[PDB]
Amino acid sequence: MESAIGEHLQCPRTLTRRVPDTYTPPFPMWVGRADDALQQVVMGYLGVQFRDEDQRPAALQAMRDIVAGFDLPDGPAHHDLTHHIDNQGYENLIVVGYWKDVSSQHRWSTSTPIASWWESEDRLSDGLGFFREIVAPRAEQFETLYAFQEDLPGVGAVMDGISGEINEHGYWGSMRERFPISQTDWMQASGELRVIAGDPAVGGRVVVRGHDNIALIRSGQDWADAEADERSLYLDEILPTLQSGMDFLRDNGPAVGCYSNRFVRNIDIDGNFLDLSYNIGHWASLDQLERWSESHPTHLRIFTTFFRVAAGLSKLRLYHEVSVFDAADQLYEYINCHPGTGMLRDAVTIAEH
Amino acid sequence: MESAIGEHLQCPRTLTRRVPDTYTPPFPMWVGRADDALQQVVMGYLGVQFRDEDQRPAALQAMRDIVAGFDLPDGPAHHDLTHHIDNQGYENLIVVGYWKDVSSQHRWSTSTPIASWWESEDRLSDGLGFFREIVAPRAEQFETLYAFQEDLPGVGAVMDGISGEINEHGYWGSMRERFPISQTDWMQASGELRVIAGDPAVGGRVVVRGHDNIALIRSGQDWADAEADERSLYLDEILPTLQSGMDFLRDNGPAVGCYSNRFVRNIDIDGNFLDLSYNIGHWASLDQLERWSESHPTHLRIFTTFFRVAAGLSKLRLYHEVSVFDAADQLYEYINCHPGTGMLRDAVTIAEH
Ligand code: HEM
Ligand code: HEM
Repeated sequence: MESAIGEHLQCPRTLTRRVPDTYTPPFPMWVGRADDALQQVVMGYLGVQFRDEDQRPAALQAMRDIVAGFDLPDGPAHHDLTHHIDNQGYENLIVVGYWKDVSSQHRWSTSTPIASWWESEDRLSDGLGFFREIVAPRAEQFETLYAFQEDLPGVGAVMDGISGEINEHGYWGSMRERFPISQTDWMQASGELRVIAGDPAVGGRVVVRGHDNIALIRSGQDWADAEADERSLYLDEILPTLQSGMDFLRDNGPAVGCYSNRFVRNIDIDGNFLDLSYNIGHWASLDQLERWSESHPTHLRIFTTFFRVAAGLSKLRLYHEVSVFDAADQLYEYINCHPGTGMLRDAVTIAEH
Repeated sequence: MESAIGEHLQCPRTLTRRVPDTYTPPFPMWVGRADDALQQVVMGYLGVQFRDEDQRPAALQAMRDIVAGFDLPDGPAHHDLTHHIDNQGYENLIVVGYWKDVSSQHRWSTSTPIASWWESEDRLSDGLGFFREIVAPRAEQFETLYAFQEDLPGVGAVMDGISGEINEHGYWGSMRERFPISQTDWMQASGELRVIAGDPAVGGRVVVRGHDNIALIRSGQDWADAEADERSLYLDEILPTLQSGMDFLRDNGPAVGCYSNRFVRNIDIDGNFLDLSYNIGHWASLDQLERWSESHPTHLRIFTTFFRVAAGLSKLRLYHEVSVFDAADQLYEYINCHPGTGMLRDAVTIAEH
């Protein structure tokens, strides 16, 4: 069978898999492929936060501004827009942009129209919350998994195409084995999530730096093309358990090592919901994410259902992308956001270490 | 922390674990310890099978006769007695013996009083079924896991003592990592379970050989010293889900790679039940056992509950031992057993290969 690891990224092993070579997965799954040209991607999550109804027009307008900024030279190759309400009652609009290289994202982010907007004093006077959570995993530092072959969402949309059926899935620990770097590296977490400028308690501008091997999961659900019966199976039998799991991580993050958990719903440019959703989960380690997925009743509750429906699962599209990053490849920046927003919640303030 | 792998069995690695070095288990577990004098053990499961109530006196006498032979020179260091009814409605008395070396067991089975009994014409005329399922894993080819420290049952009883709290548990794949041979060997199954003499369809004497890396699990439950409330917890909450899982493996073996599944209850020399039970499961590969344990609803259910009750578990005793064997280190013998008994069910017949 094909390997999840791109051919050019395969190397002599110092670390090995947990399954013998005779292993065959019990159902088909696929991964994103890209050739040697793709060395490091950028995933830029750009947010707008508000709580009061009277702020919605401005918030939607700001989102429209960000989206228009993407049509400028060196904008992302792909993007999508989502909405969610956090556990503080704040509505969050997030535009996720995907770039195929670090330098293009850097040229874009520092270009006059983009940088002037971000650095403007008007960002403080808007009354809105703004955030940029921008992370840049190397090709060896992310994995993808799709229960379908076409029209790849997220980072798969900027990769070169789709694989054949892959070997490394269907067992706990398979995710890790899909990271090309797992051939040689433990992806061990070290360091702390640190505030390097500002104070979450004061609001205004706050800058948080990530630590080595924070993991980010985007795990998605797409029921936009499902027929009535499959819609009901997802909405009545799968979603409740997924929602329970997302609520848990959202409200018990520090206990399990989840710095931030968002369960978001895709929207159009005007804020109308689309029938796609995903988790955006930032984790203190890859192994903590492994521990939760393989042992918590919620994900286990969630998980067997897929194994049952996989055979006939007909139009529901499920997938995830998981990434790890060097400390230097993560930037989490906040303007006038509540102190529980994203990486503000668990970050250690200038005195807390 | 202490390793599950005995000091003398630790070697330069070629295969690695699936957790980073910083891993710490969420609750304490312990393992059997033995020094380099324990190179290879023999596990001998000796059975008497019957269905008609009128056969019970003769069956119990047979079991007593077998146990008496255990008291002879080179008899096993430890033994215990169990009863179960199989899915064909036959009652099975099984005495399991553990020897600390291969040569003692061979000397025992070739000794006249033992050899003349097994080769006797009385075995065919008795009307009872008899079996011998004898396997001999090296110290590197079995692992133990105990949720307690005192009074080890099964193979732990022939080992030297108990370890401290061990690192290698609390995650899927931890069983594999407790096998000392996992430092170097995949324990990949090859070959087939095969009849080398006789025919299961006709009864009489049938002899079956195993293949490379057949796995044997003994997973046990001991509630003898639990007080009323904790007894209720096991009998009302844990046991029904355990029973469900055992029924599944008993009746759906071929589909999951389980050659034989028995859920047995300990008995005294007279046939009276004791408050201890275990699974005896023979599997086509260690990895098939891994897959079932980490994915099947029933095991995932009881897994759930142990993690929640582990902090307050006081008298309930849960453990397992799992072994893998070289092809040559197994022998499965049957006299007048029904054709679904143990290895008889899935063995390739002489007319088939
Ligand atoms: C209701 C939607 C979901 C379903 C049906 C589901 C089901 C599954 C299935 C079947 C697998 C095994 C994939 C394979 O290798 O074949 C898996 C793996 C995984 N899931 Fe989910 N999942 C869902 C949502 C999520 C979410 C929101 C998270 C966020 C924490 C998550 C985290 C994980 C992780 C980290 C793995 C990797 C397990 C490993 O290989 O070690 N899942 N999920
Ligand atoms: C009262 C009954 C049982 C309970 C409460 C239970 C619970 C658990 C728990 C909590 C673990 C993880 C242990 C650790 O590493 O800390 C485990 C592992 C395991 N159990 Fe059970 N179990 C039971 C019976 C059984 C039976 C009858 C089987 C036979 C198929 C079985 C097969 C396994 C296997 C193969 C593992 C190793 C998983 C791995 O490390 O890859 N269990 N069980």
